[PDB]
Amino acid sequence: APVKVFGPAMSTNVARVTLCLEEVGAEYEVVNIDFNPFGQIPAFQDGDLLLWESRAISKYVLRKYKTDEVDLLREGNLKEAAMVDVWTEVDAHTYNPALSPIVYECLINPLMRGLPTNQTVVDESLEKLKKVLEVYEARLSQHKYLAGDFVSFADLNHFPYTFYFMATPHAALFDSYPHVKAWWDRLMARPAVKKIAATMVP
Amino acid sequence: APVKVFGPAMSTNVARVTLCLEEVGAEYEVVNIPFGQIPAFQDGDLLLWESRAISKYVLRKYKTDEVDLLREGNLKEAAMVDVWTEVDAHTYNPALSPIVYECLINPLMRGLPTNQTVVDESLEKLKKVLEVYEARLSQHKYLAGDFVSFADLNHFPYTFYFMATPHAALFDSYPHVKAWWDRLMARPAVKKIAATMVP
Repeated sequence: APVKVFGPAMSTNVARVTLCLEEVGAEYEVVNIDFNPFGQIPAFQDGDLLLWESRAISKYVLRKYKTDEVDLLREGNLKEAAMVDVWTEVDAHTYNPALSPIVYECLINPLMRGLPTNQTVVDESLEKLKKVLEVYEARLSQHKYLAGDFVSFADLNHFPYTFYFMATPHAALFDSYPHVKAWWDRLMARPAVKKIAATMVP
Repeated sequence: APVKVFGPAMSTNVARVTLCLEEVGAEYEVVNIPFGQIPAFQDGDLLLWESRAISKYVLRKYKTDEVDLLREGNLKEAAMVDVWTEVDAHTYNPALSPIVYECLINPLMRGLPTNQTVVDESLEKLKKVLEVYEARLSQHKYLAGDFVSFADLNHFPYTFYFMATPHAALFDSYPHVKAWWDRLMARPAVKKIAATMVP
C-alpha cells in the first residue's frame, strides 16, 4: 500500500517528505498541486493515519521504513539522535530564517510574479547567513555530515531551500566556506537527492 | 549522576528543559550563563544546544512506563506528538510571542513604548490559531491524544508569560483550551518550574 503525499512536488515542504521517502526506498504517490507552490505544507496518508506538517510526516516515514541499512534518525543511540535533533533545530530556527528570504526575494517573487527584489532585505539576510555559515564551516571541518560521520535527517532537512538558494545570484557565497561547499556537493551526489532535485522545477 | 543546564532560569527555553527534567524526576543542576536565551546542557561528555533537542534527549534517557512523553514505541502516537510540537514552533508561538515582547518584555526591560498595534496584529492572528486548538481539545484532553505529552509541555513557557500580559483572559473565550491549560497548570512539575520564572 503506497503512501500518499498531497501537494506540489516543487514545494520545499513537499520535497522534504519525498526526499525522505526516496532515501528509505518507499513507494509513494504524489497527488497534484494545491487547493504558494514553493512553500505549501503537505498532507499525508498512510492507511488510516492522516498527517500534516512536513517535519512530522518525514520523521514518521524515517521510523516506519527504518532498517539496519537505513537509519536516518538514530533513535536507538541517544548521543547520535541528540546530534540529529540539534542540527534539525538549527535548520528550523537559525539557518532557514536566514536563507529563505533570499530565495523569496531573488528567485520566487521575480519568477512567479515579476516582483522586484528588495536588496535591503536580501542584504540583511546575507549578513546573518554569513555568521551562520561560519558555524557550519567549523562543524563540517570535523565530520563529513552535520550529526557525525553518517547522513541523517539533519542534512536532508537542509536540502530543499538550499537547492533553490543555489539558483539565486548568491550561490557563490558557499565558496567562501569550502567544508560547507564540500558537504553540499556530497549531498548533491546522492541518488535520492538527484531524483528529488529533478522534480523541483517551476 | 546529575546533569547540568546552562542559562538563566527565567529563559523561556531553559524552562522547557527544566520542566522536562522535573517531569521525569531527574537530578540536575542549573548554572546561570532576554527571556529567550538558548540553553546549553551537559551529561557526561555529551554537550548539547537547542532546548527542543535537549528536551527530547532528557525524555528518552529517563523514560519509564509511567513517564513516556514522546510515545516513540507507537509510531502513530509519536506522529501526533510531532505534529503538535511543530504547530507550536511555527504557528502558535510566532502568533503569541510578539504579544509577550510588546506587552511585557520590551515595555519593562528595553524601555520601549508598548507598540499597541503589532499587539493587535498578533491578537487577531492568535485568535484564528486558538479556534483550531479549541476544536482539537474538544474531543481529546490533550493535543496528541488522551495522554499528556511533549506536545503539551512545549506550550507552557511562552503561554506562562502570555498569561502575565493584559490579554490573559483571551483563553476564556475558548473553554476547551482554557480547561486544557488548567490541567497543565495543575501538574506538580509545571507548578515547580513556574515558580522559577519570576524572581
